[PDB]
Amino acid sequence: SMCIGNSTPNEQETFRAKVDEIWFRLTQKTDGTVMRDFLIEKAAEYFKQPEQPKQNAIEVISAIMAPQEEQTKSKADLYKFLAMFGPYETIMLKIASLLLISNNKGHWLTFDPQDSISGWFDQNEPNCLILKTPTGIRKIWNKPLIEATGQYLMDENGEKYDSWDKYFEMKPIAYPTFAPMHHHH
Repeated sequence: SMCIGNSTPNEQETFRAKVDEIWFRLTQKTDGTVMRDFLIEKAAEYFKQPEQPKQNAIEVISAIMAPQEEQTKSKADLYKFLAMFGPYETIMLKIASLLLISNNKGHWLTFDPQDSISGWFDQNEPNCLILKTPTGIRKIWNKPLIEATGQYLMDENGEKYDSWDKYFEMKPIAYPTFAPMHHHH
């Protein structure tokens, strides 16, 4: 039963209400399904930046909405997509942010799973990125109602972060250090 996590009841319904609104504005249909290309195209137009080429937005979205092979999409697909990188006002910023990190660290991020690092979003709690590192599994939640301008990441303790970059700074994925413990900030 797909639902966003690390979210209060109210936040869940608020977010659910948003998904409904956007799906409807994109498909003029309360539910059902639509051809894959049609959804991605409408979503691109509506989610890209003013100076962002439509084709670019289409390629990005198409890559995130795996599998490529599937021919149609539904509300639950939009729910998943907005859960990972919403709100829509800054969706492309969150994407670039996260995407840039993995591109610089061995490309661990995958939107369609099938030693070393690996990360993906939980299909049943779509705003939750699961990370498989040496020290084990770690979880971090995108807050789908917070624009990339705010603190849109929160952990299991309720500790917010400013951005993906900040979070992976504070908790990245030994070497002889010749400096006293208290020298550390």
